[PDB]
Amino acid sequence: ATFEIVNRCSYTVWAAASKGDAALDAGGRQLNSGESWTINVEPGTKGGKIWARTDCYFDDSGSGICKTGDCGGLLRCKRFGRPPTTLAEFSLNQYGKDYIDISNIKGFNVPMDFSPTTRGCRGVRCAADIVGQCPAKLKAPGGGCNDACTVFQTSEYCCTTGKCGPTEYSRFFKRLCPDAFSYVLDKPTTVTCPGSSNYRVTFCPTA
Repeated sequence: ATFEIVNRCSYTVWAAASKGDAALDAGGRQLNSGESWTINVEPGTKGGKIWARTDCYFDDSGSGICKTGDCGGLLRCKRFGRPPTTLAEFSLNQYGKDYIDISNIKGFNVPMDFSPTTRGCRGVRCAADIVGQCPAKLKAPGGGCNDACTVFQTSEYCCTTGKCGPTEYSRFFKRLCPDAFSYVLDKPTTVTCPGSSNYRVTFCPTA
């Protein structure tokens, strides 16, 4: 499947793509403002994620650090990134269908639209200014808006027992972005697409 990743933000981002124990495609690449990078993701990929990283420095071997979404200091991500990270999430060819969503469960760093480029389903978007409006206690000094699990490490925010409810913090993300997951047991905002659709992830789709 192809995913065209487009950076419409006015700042550089380093895109990242992983399924948690492996890179998808090259795993990561710099996108200056306006650049597009098309990756190929193997059919059947389960639990894949794409995100942006901000304020990265890499040396000549692809090693360094990012202020958000850093994946073990690598340019080419093999693992998931450090919160806060707005997440484009997808499982492809799952019994004939693809499933996509956007999640704020690991916080928010960069606004995002995640849409099919082929027929048969709708896209999802969380493009509100969550960093500017971020509650004081969730603000990440490194940049971005942390989820409450990351900040407070309770069973309630982290849904560790499988039995959690919405919270004042989850409701803030859900208020600014109704179409994204705000906590682990949020009412699903997953979209079912035909098996083997292709997609575009656009950072800053409205700024």
